[PDB]
Amino acid sequence: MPEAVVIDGRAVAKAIQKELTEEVALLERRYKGRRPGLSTIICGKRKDSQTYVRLKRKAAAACGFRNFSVELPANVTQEALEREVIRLNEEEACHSIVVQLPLPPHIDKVAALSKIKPEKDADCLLPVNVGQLHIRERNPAIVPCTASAVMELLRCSGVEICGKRVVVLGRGDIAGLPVATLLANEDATVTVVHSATPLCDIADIVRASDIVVSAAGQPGLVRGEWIKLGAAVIDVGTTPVADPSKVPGYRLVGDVCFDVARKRAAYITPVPGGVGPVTVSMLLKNTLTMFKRSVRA
Amino acid sequence: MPEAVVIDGRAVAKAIQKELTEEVALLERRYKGRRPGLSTIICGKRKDSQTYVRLKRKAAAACGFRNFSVELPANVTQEALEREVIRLNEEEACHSIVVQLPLPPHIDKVAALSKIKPEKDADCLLPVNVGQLHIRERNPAIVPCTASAVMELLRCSGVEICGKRVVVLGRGDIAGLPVATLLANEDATVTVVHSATPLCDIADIVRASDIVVSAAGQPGLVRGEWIKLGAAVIDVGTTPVADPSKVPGYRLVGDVCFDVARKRAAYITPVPGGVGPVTVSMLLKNTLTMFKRSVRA
Ligand SMILES: NC(=O)c1ccc[n+]([C@@H]2O[C@H](COP(=O)([O-])OP(=O)(O)OC[C@H]3O[C@@H](n4cnc5c(N)ncnc54)[C@H](OP(=O)(O)O)[C@@H]3O)[C@@H](O)[C@H]2O)c1
Ligand SMILES: Nc1nc(N)c(NC(=O)Nc2ccc(C(=O)N[C@@H](CCC(=O)O)C(=O)O)cc2)c(=O)[nH]1
Ligand SMILES: Nc1nc(N)c(NC(=O)Nc2ccc(C(=O)N[C@@H](CCC(=O)O)C(=O)O)cc2)c(=O)[nH]1
Repeated sequence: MPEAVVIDGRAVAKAIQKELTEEVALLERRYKGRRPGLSTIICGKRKDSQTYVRLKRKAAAACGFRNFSVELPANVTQEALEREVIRLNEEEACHSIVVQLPLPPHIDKVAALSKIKPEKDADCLLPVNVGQLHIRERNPAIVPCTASAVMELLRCSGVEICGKRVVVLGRGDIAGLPVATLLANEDATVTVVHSATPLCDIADIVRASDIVVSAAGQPGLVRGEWIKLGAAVIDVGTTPVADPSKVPGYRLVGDVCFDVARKRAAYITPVPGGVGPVTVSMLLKNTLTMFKRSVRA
Repeated sequence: MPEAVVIDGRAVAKAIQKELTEEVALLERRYKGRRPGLSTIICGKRKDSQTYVRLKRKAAAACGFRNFSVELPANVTQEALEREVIRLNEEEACHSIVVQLPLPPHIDKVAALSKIKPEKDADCLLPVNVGQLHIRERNPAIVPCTASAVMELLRCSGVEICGKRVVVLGRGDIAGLPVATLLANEDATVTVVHSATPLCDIADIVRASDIVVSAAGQPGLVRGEWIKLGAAVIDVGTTPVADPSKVPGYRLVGDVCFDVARKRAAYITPVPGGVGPVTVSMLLKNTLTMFKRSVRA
């Protein structure tokens, strides 16, 4: 029987990173010695955050980037965190700064993020940068990495977006929020819903949607039987779920009931191995774009 | 024979303005003469635009503000427009700048608005200020005027928003776009319809909606029959429709088929007399907030 095409995010990331690597080796030869510099700051020891930072550094290193890795304690003072951001602002060879979220509760997140120099805001977390996405008459320099990865996976699918009904579940600053904007810019009719939105409404909305982007962080939220036949389903959820057989005691589970959804969708992405690897690749893309902009002098 | 409550925008707007007037009076004593300065720039002679700026200036004067009224010709060049904006950026006595839309078609709207100094952006049109709107944990200073007026009227009516089904028709930068953002921050289920949405889908979406906010500028777009029994209906449409009995040769007509919708809805706004007057009030509120920020220096 027909079933959804499972889009392989690892292969998509691989191809992107192959092209980035060759681009860097060319640029270095053109700009005697220069190369993109990525900074990642992690506070505390959440195992999932540790994993994602390690993967970013590893990818960056593989593509010929330089890494500026910072690790701070759960304890970190507002001042110590901001001083570290500022240090990276003045480092010429650092073109991107990533502050891995979530931050510890006691930190003022907005304050701290606001210290990042706009030209180095690789996550597109700053108002001056996120406030650009809605301008369709201009193409924005930076787009948040997760949102960007979703759009890249839709591009890979090749599904039409204009005139289509889209549901985005969740409204996270680097995922749900920016992606709804980017989908509407492509002339989709976008509905936004939340994990705790009444289920009867979510079901009704998903049933009518040509494209599903789930970024609510709630495993099994999107029932397979709600999926409209031939829909494209992009699963951004990456929620830790207890599994004593795995290295950190949990597995990552997506928002979508994939086993049922794959029988109805035209396209679907798996978790792990879908949006996540491409999210890392988009950070490297933003960073190379920022590198090139700064080198135009 | 039972019917919607018709929300009285003029009365809301007057309540807000009596508050602003007191506030200005005390600040003028505190800061020995200083007062909020509002500049309104109009290009050309659209009768509706002329009316709206005249109402803004009149309300500003009544609340004790200083007006910087600028009139430019319909054939104003991009440079002369931007030069005027720049002049107002450098004027210490000016705290808010409004560039009345729509601009003449030869004018690049985005480039022109981009010259406004961020702290004087009265309409909250610039990326740095659009970019703060989602930040709930802070209370931003500047709020888009039409959008905040819509929220104000909903609040006045006691209407629930969190978890309700909301449809916004239109996505223009003055009305549709920010309205949708503000309603989404309330964790409403928000669908945005626009010109690429097929009409049949519009009808279905409106029928399922607890709150309808129409900012398309198309008279008669929202059929009364589509309105869910008990819904709240906010008409942001203000289209000039020919009527030679009226002073400018036109009357203002809303997006909503009001006479039919009034029999089904629980709350509705009239056009005129609804969102319009409150939009003006919210401009003055912004302007007073921007003044207060400015004089902390
Ligand atoms: N001109 C004035 O003096 C003035 C000033 C303020 C407010 N208003 C009123 O408030 C409204 C706000 O609009 P705006 O000034 O922010 O910009 P605008 O360009 O008038 O916005 C119109 C929006 O409605 C959409 N739309 C238009 N016709 C439609 C239809 N038949 N079906 C579905 N969607 C439709 C457009 O879609 P696309 O994005 O696909 O084009 C656009 O997003 C105006 O339409 C007007 O009635 C008027
Ligand atoms: N500042 C900032 N904070 C954030 N929290 C994010 N999210 C942010 O990095 N997410 C993310 C999610 C998944 C993966 C990933 O590659 N996951 C692998 C598997 C992970 C694993 O091995 O457990 C996969 O899904 O295939 C990488 C990054 C971000 O992009 N920027
Ligand atoms: N930059 C910019 N451009 C814009 N086009 C707007 N909109 C922008 O001023 N709208 C507006 C709409 C209605 C009224 C208003 O008071 N209308 C009266 C009718 C007045 C009359 O026609 O006599 C009413 O609805 O009751 C005032 C302002 C704006 O806020 N900023």
